[PDB]
Amino acid sequence: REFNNLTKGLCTINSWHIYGKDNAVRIGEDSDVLVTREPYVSCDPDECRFYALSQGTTIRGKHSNGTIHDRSQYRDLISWPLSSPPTVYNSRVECIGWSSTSCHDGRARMSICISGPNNNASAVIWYNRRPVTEINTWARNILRTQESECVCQNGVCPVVFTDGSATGPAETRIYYFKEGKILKWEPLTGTAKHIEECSCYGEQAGVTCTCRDNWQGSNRPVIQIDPVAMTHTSQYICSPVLTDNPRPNDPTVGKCNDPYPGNNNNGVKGFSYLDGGNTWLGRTISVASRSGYEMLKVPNALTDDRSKPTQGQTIVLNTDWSGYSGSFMDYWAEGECYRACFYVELIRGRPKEDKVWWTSNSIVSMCSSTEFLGQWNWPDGAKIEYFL
Amino acid sequence: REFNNLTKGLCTINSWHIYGKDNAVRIGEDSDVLVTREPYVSCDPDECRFYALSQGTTIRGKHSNGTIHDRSQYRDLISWPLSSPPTVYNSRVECIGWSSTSCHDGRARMSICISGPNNNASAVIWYNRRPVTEINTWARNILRTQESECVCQNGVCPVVFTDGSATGPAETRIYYFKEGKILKWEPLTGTAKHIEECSCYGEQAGVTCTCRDNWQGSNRPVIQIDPVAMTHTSQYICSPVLTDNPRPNDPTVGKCNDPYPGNNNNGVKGFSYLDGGNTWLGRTISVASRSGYEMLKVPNALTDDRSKPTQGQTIVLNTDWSGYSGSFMDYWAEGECYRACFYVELIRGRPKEDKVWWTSNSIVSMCSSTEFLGQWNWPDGAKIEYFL
Amino acid sequence: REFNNLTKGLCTINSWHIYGKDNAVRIGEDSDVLVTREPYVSCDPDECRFYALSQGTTIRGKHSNGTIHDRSQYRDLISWPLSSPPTVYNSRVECIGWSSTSCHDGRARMSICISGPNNNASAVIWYNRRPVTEINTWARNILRTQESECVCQNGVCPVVFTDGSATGPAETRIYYFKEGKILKWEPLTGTAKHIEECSCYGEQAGVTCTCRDNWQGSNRPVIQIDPVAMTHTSQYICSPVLTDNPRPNDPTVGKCNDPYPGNNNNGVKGFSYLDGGNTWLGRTISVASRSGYEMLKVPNALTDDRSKPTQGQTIVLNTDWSGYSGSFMDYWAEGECYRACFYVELIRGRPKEDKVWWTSNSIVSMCSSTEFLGQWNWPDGAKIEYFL
Amino acid sequence: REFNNLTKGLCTINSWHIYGKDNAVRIGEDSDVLVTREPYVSCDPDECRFYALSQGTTIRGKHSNGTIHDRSQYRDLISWPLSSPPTVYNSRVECIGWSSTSCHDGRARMSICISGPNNNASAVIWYNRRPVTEINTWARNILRTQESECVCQNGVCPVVFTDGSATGPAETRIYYFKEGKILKWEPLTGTAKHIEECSCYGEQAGVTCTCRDNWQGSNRPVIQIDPVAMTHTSQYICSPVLTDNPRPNDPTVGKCNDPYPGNNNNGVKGFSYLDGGNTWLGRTISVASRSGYEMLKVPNALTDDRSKPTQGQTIVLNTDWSGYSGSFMDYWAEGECYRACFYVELIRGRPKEDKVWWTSNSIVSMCSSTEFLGQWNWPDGAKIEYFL
Ligand SMILES: *[C@@H]1O[C@H](CO)[C@@H](O[C@@H]2O[C@H](CO)[C@@H](O[C@@H]3O[C@H](CO[C@H]4O[C@H](CO[C@H]5O[C@H](CO)[C@@H](O)[C@H](O)[C@@H]5O[C@H]5O[C@H](CO)[C@@H](O)[C@H](O)[C@@H]5O)[C@@H](O)[C@H](O[C@H]5O[C@H](CO)[C@@H](O)[C@H](O)[C@@H]5O)[C@@H]4O)[C@@H](O)[C@H](O[C@H]4O[C@H](CO)[C@@H](O)[C@H](O)[C@@H]4O[C@H]4O[C@H](CO)[C@@H](O)[C@H](O)[C@@H]4O[C@H]4O[C@H](CO)[C@@H](O)[C@H](O)[C@@H]4O)[C@@H]3O)[C@H](O)[C@H]2NC(C)=O)[C@H](O)[C@H]1NC(C)=O
Ligand SMILES: *[C@@H]1O[C@H](CO)[C@@H](O[C@@H]2O[C@H](CO)[C@@H](O[C@@H]3O[C@H](CO[C@H]4O[C@H](CO[C@H]5O[C@H](CO)[C@@H](O)[C@H](O)[C@@H]5O)[C@@H](O)[C@H](O[C@H]5O[C@H](CO)[C@@H](O)[C@H](O)[C@@H]5O)[C@@H]4O)[C@@H](O)[C@H](O[C@H]4O[C@H](CO)[C@@H](O)[C@H](O)[C@@H]4O[C@H]4O[C@H](CO)[C@@H](O)[C@H](O)[C@@H]4O[C@H]4O[C@H](CO)[C@@H](O)[C@H](O)[C@@H]4O)[C@@H]3O)[C@H](O)[C@H]2NC(C)=O)[C@H](O)[C@H]1NC(C)=O
Ligand SMILES: *[C@@H]1O[C@H](CO)[C@@H](O[C@@H]2O[C@H](CO)[C@@H](O[C@@H]3O[C@H](CO[C@H]4O[C@H](CO[C@H]5O[C@H](CO)[C@@H](O)[C@H](O)[C@@H]5O)[C@@H](O)[C@H](O[C@H]5O[C@H](CO)[C@@H](O)[C@H](O)[C@@H]5O)[C@@H]4O)[C@@H](O)[C@H](O[C@H]4O[C@H](CO)[C@@H](O)[C@H](O)[C@@H]4O[C@H]4O[C@H](CO)[C@@H](O)[C@H](O)[C@@H]4O[C@H]4O[C@H](CO)[C@@H](O)[C@H](O)[C@@H]4O)[C@@H]3O)[C@H](O)[C@H]2NC(C)=O)[C@H](O)[C@H]1NC(C)=O
Ligand SMILES: *[C@@H]1O[C@H](CO)[C@@H](O[C@@H]2O[C@H](CO)[C@@H](O[C@@H]3O[C@H](CO[C@H]4O[C@H](CO[C@H]5O[C@H](CO)[C@@H](O)[C@H](O)[C@@H]5O)[C@@H](O)[C@H](O[C@H]5O[C@H](CO)[C@@H](O)[C@H](O)[C@@H]5O)[C@@H]4O)[C@@H](O)[C@H](O[C@H]4O[C@H](CO)[C@@H](O)[C@H](O)[C@@H]4O[C@H]4O[C@H](CO)[C@@H](O)[C@H](O)[C@@H]4O[C@H]4O[C@H](CO)[C@@H](O)[C@H](O)[C@@H]4O)[C@@H]3O)[C@H](O)[C@H]2NC(C)=O)[C@H](O)[C@H]1NC(C)=O
Ligand SMILES: *[C@@H]1O[C@H](CO)[C@@H](O)[C@H](O)[C@H]1NC(C)=O
Ligand SMILES: *[C@@H]1O[C@H](CO)[C@@H](O)[C@H](O)[C@H]1NC(C)=O
Ligand SMILES: *[C@@H]1O[C@H](CO)[C@@H](O)[C@H](O)[C@H]1NC(C)=O
Ligand SMILES: *[C@@H]1O[C@H](CO)[C@@H](O)[C@H](O)[C@H]1NC(C)=O
Ligand SMILES: [Cl-]
Ligand SMILES: [Cl-]
Ligand SMILES: [Cl-]
Ligand SMILES: [Cl-]
Repeated sequence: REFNNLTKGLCTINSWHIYGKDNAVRIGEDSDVLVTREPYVSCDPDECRFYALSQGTTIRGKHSNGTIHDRSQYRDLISWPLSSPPTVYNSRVECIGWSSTSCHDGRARMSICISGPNNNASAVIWYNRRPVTEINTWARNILRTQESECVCQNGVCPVVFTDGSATGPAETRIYYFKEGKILKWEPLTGTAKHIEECSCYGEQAGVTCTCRDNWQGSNRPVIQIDPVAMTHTSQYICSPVLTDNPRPNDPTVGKCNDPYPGNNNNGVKGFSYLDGGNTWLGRTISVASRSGYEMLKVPNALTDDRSKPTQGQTIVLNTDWSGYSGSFMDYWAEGECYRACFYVELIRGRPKEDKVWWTSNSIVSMCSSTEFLGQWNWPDGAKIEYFL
Repeated sequence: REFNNLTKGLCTINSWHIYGKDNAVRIGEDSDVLVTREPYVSCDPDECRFYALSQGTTIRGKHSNGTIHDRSQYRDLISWPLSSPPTVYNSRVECIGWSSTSCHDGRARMSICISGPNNNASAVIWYNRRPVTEINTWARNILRTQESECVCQNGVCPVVFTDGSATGPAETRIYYFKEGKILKWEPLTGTAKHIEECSCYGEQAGVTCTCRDNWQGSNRPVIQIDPVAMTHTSQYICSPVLTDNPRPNDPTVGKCNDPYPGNNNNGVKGFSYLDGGNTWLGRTISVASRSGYEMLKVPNALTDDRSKPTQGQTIVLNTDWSGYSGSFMDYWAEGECYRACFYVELIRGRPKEDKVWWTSNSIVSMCSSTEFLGQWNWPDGAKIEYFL
Repeated sequence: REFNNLTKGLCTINSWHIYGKDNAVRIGEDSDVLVTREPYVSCDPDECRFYALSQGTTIRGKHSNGTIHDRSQYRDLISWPLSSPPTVYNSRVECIGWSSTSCHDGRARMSICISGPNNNASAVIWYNRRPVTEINTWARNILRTQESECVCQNGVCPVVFTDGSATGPAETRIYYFKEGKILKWEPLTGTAKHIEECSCYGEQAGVTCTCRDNWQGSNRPVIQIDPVAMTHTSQYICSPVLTDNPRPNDPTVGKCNDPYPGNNNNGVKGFSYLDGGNTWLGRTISVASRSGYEMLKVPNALTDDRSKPTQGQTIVLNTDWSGYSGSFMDYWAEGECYRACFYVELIRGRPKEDKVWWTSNSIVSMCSSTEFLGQWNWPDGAKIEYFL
Repeated sequence: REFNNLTKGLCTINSWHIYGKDNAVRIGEDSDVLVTREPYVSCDPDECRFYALSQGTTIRGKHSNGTIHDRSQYRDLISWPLSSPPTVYNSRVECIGWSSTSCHDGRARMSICISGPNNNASAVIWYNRRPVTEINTWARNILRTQESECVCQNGVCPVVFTDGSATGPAETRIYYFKEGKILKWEPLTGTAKHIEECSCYGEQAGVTCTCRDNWQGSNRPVIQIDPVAMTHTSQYICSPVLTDNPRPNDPTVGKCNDPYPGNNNNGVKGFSYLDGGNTWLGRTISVASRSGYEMLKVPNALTDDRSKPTQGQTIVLNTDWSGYSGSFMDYWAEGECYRACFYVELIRGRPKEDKVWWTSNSIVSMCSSTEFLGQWNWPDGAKIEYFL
């Protein structure tokens, strides 16, 4: 009944605890589980759910051949119950498309999916399970959005979109929606430039997004959004603890307003929680492939160009496949602070495991503890040989 | 709690955006999807659902052999969640039969199903999930109805039925129901010479139906119904943009008050939105077979016998199978106008793809935008070789 | 919120219309459909459902081998949505056992199931989904009940049980329940000589049951119950239109107070609607086997020992398998009378089709119309060959 | 809306009636049933459900291979409707891990799952479907809890936890939670210190738990908890009817304050209802294998070291597999007492049936009757040879 306001700060993060795990690929070896990728998690006032882009086929089904491809007519944003797998029978379609975001504002949920050919894509903004607003491509080259949840404050939900070639004229915009309607949009300003796949969280009347720089992948760009003024700033994480993938090795000194020299072609969606001495960064363990995942406590990573880890937690061993990662919180939990959470996408199949013809994932998710908990590791758990 | 009244006009149609798509044939290659045909979409105040006639078997089931046939004791009207497939586990039976319609009046849903042998069929009218009224065949020759949603105003829901020859004069009746009871019926009047499979929508306290003249016409008949006076008139779409299938080639001048000659004893369910300058027609791209689908902006198509397209949008390529098409709208959405929507039945299997022994379909659905959106095309997406 | 009272009479029955049909055997050929038998239908104030005894296995499962047998530890009373099949995934277990009844009193549902070995069986009486009362075997020989719905008036629900052979020591009782608690029971009085598998309906503050006399199968015994006084009477249907199976051929003159001499210790559960000139009897078409099903209008069948048919309706052809049949009505429908309904069990597999190792069924169900509707026939529709 | 208080005593137990049975291994031979072990039952105010630890795979799935192991990253606590099987499509995940407990307080449900490697495990405590509190391992050796439901009084829910090696000996604590927050914990005082797998019930403002001695057991430890004072006592069951497994043969005289001489370390989770002359003990029939199950009425078992059976009931034949057992009650039923219930885990596959590569279970569950009812036996019912 009331729109949520971001009235709390983050809980103290002393470690991370298991929150959700779906075991999708294991279970899908002998049940009707949809092929997916680009998962996330998002909460309503009364429920938290798993989200992803379906490929319009089961994993065992013959149509799973070809699912390495990102964009097709057969994809849809689906949601399903926390830690259940995305099955044909339990998965609810939010909207049709191959790039998405979604968030609840306290009264109802906004979901956004983009569909089309690369040169003629469009977003449809759904609100309360009905289409409300559409937005045509402005740069005619893969209009695309966060692939994780947005965040609202008093009914205003900023969303980050990008359109444009990997090398070409790109334009990133922040749209501000309320009940699925456009209040305002703005082109990206500050020092962060060639941005995508923003992972956002809200606290203390502000939205923080950690993104990916598509021109040089090393230290991540950050957007700080004021949802009342409908303004933003941008910058890079200064810490020499680099969190894109592939990435150079960690130097001694990082960069605050430019990317640290990195590659151009193909980073990874990732996230962080930037909160002074309560700062944690996530990254893949490998510097070159989407393998492993760990969380590192890096006090003042945002502003301190010499900042190094003072604590850590392994999530996924380096001998296991990871993937995209992103932030979410339960903005409707009890208590005096918001508990940081995140998910890691555990990609199985193509290209790394090319004895199968499909690509899919499962999900692991964690939230923060004020305790210093023991750590385990959380693999996907399926055996590729079983699918041969 | 209150009956819906058709108080709004249509939104301006500047383009069509993706609404829903179930990918049912793809998915059903390896999951328990029911064989269907004659699908449609209908909204309740709090939800929109897909509808179709089940064939009482899944697609991989051996009882899928013989499913090209229309009429059997194993068919039922089913609904399921929007953009999900019609599965054995998520499909709710509305009623039993092989010709149907369904609509919600704001307070509850009326569903109608006809069953029986060709010479002894009967309609059962359900309201609030209970049978209320039955109507026996009046001409003993395949009693049949819309195969897409009806429309209500202040509790009054007109429905079009036909009984008699598909290839000659037959007896069409317009029934007016409230709460599943018959308020009145009328025989068809106006200049439409033959009527089947009306596709209807409501606005400004009237219902417009675009139908199929199976006897002689390749232009479509139109019924316009006043649900307050409980009266109707009929004519043809005057436009030389002919919308049945098979059909002759578009002439320069159409016919308003008689069927456009050239093709007899055949046709396909279709629809249009006939709103002055805001008029759009749907059709198969091919003139010979149920392949492709396009929307064409044809100002005043209803009344103007020389009207040609001023804009268009491809929905399904002519290299892909289409099928029936129909109109629906969400009469309980927010805003100041009703947004026009339609679906296209994407038929797969027999008779065009006769290496399988079944006939089934998937659904694609679109709604109007006030923007000028980029177009995609939306095939069924399944590979027939996978079913062999 | 209020207990239902039986305040209406029966609608005029001029024909029967299709109500529900699950096509369960067809569908279960390639989906996870539970093996069942002894089905029925029962309504809540807001929903009608299908009920049956599960066999704790799917049809295609290897444990379907041996499901000809009636009594095992793996059976339960399950309910599921009208006209869906009983699947693993959608079936709700009401209670455990191999004989059942169930009814709603207007405030909550009572369900009764019996389990045990033949010499030591017991009923558990559940109300509002919790067990309330239990009753031990009184004759130590297959304590058993209706296998169709009971009927309630002002919260009193009579239920007929039997315990004992058709030979040895044996006793039928009518228990009167309120909120699952025993008010009173009575041993069978009247001219009915043995009794099982009663099929009941309510009207004008009375419950009429048509039962099965398993010593001699010809004309059916009938129990008439006053749920206010909690007393009853019994007699036989006088009509020479005989309705059990196996049965002798129809004579000229029937018997009112004894069975017309019939096939010994064999039977089928059946039903009738007894209402003067508005009397209809159901029966198998075959006099030898559970084959075909018809409805016959036999005015004053209860009291007129020469009454023959004035009207009829074929439900299942004699070249198709039938089974148990029973009565139910929607006591919470709109209008001024109760509409008579029935179901027929369509038994497939053993013993009549022994190339499969299983026994299961599907359901067809009809309700009365005041119109004279055309007739179809409603076979199960599965092909046994497909299961080989 | 209110916290439940334990204001009632136990009903008189004169026999046990069938309550629920899921037939999970039978059904799962040909449907998507999840592999489980460590089941139990727990009620909310409006529903009772089955619970267990999933193994993150179906039984027919290839990942069922290896499911003899207890502790993996692929386990979760799931719940599903009473007497349905735990399927991929109807199981709801409560939390992730490999040891659990769950209970409702009248207002919401608390669920505790522990995960981690043997030396670094942690509990997350969920309340109203959100994580609230975490507890790290205190002895670094398989932190572990009840594996059946907890009981609440006025919002306070005691839970027993164990950490430590069985040869340590191990340490036990009682935590007292309210709304998922720790009110208090205390170490095990008294005569029984080496305790695990507590099965609890509530009555007359106190909680009684029957457990497994992990040091030197035969007879079972008992903890009596006062949830208001948040204090406890401990002793052993004096009776010479020994209810662990393996165990020596029943002696004439038992032991109240020390374990009866028997096995080293290993045992089985079990339960009792200790209520003076209305006292019943559960045990496996077999002295050495998890085979069979029986209830024995053993007056004053708790306090009388010569007490022997005055009445019994076979639940599972000795020639059939059993497993864990535990107590639960419906604290929200009608009437003046709480009705004692329990479940038995029916283990199939490894180690006993090693011709399959998996280990799973089904459930049978019973509630007490004040009647003297006939007994049956309730096997799992699956044929292993079907799975080969
Ligand atoms: C990103 O996405 C974008 C958004 O989707 C996409 O843009 C869209 O592109 C599509 C594909 O091009 C466009 O869709 C087409 O729209 C056409 C209509 O629009 C054009 O034409 C009209 C009208 O033109 C007449 O009128 C004007 C005004 O007087 C004259 O100036 C013209 O010369 C012309 O006059 C002729 O016709 C008159 C009667 O109309 C006669 O009186 C006269 O004498 C002449 O003969 C113009 O208004 C339009 O201009 C406006 O928009 C354009 C952009 O498109 C601007 O450049 C311009 O400045 C204006 O703003 C425009 O030119 C449809 O006609 C077209 O559909 C036909 O073609 C397809 C095949 O392509 C057929 O499938 C379809 O059936 C239609 O053709 C059949 O039917 C007609 C009618 O009977 C027949 O004449 C024709 O021969 C053909 O018949 C044959 O096939 C039939 C089918 O099988 C069969 O049944 C018959 O029997 C027969 O065999 C199509 O829908 C779409 O609108 C664009 N949308 C927008 C918003 O721009 C963009 O491309 C995307 N980007 C990328 C990179 O992909
Ligand atoms: C049960 O569970 C618990 C709870 O989880 C387990 O305890 C946890 O154990 C893990 C594993 O050890 C710890 O994670 C590591 O944390 C460290 C940070 O902590 C260390 O450093 C702190 C800071 O030191 C600085 O300050 C001090 C004084 O101020 C000064 O002395 C020092 O020199 C420096 O200036 C120390 O404060 C801290 O000490 C404290 O904690 C100790 C226990 O951890 C305790 O003994 C102490 O007494 C004290 O209280 C401690 O020394 C992270 O640095 C580390 O992360 C690095 O290592 C992992 C591999 O382990 C790697 O994957 C990470 O990426 C990272 O290393 C890379 O990045 C570095 C930064 O650039 C770079 O230097 C490295 O060369 C390396 O980079 C290379 O690889 C990366 C990745 O591939 C690549 O990108 C690069 O380019 C390059 O090739 C871990 O996160 C947990 O914190 C700890 N938790 C707790 C609460 O204790 C416990 O072990 C479990 N028990 C059992 C039995 O198993
Ligand atoms: C479209 O749909 C419509 C609607 O469904 C279809 O029309 C329906 O058609 C069916 C099929 O014919 C009819 O069902 C049969 O009904 C008759 C009863 O109606 C007839 O008899 C009435 C009574 O006659 C008596 O009284 C009158 C005066 O009252 C007197 O004149 C007369 O001489 C006699 O003494 C007549 O009133 C009635 O006439 C009326 O209706 C006619 C329409 O039918 C109309 O033309 C007339 O103008 C008039 O208005 C009519 O003549 C049932 O008797 C019959 O049931 C018997 O036969 C079937 C086989 O068809 C069998 O399965 C039944 O069990 C039963 O016969 C067995 O039992 C008898 C009693 O013991 C016994 O005598 C028989 O020998 C036989 O016994 C053997 O078999 C059984 C079973 O296996 C075994 O147990 C025994 O031992 C033994 O071996 C049918 O139910 C419908 O009533 C009719 N509905 C309507 C509204 O019309 C229409 O056909 C469809 N259209 C198309 C084109 O397909
Ligand atoms: C229809 O269903 C109904 C209802 O369910 C069926 O009726 C039920 O029938 C069963 C099976 O008979 C009964 O269960 C048994 O109950 C007895 C307890 O009752 C007996 O003992 C009572 C007390 O006896 C003592 O006191 C009296 C004086 O008070 C003294 O005289 C006597 O010598 C003794 O010292 C008697 O009061 C009681 O009699 C009453 O009831 C009778 C009917 O049962 C009736 O005839 C009488 O007139 C009177 O009314 C009765 O005789 C349990 O003891 C028994 O459980 C033991 O036996 C089973 C094997 O069957 C075993 O599995 C159990 O563990 C247990 O035996 C083990 O433990 C003992 C204790 O330590 C030990 O001493 C045993 O040697 C044995 O130990 C061995 O095995 C275990 C496990 O493997 C192992 O751990 C040890 O190390 C060792 O190796 C049964 O539970 C039901 O109570 C009864 N219910 C009712 C209401 O009647 C009916 O039969 C069904 N009808 C049909 C047709 O099927
Ligand atoms: C939320 O915060 C805004 C400030 O921008 C305030 O106007 C609004 O009243 C607050 N919403 C409530 C009362 O929940
Ligand atoms: C709907 O419109 C009718 C007139 O056609 C009017 O009488 C009725 O009051 C309206 N329904 C409501 C209550 O919205
Ligand atoms: C039902 O009938 C009884 C009398 O037999 C009456 O007292 C009771 O209140 C009635 N229930 C209603 C009004 O629904
Ligand atoms: C439950 O009992 C407690 C005693 O600890 C009491 O204080 C509280 O008021 C009771 N709550 C109720 C009435 O539900
Ligand atoms: Cl592998
Ligand atoms: Cl193909
Ligand atoms: Cl057959
Ligand atoms: Cl076996």
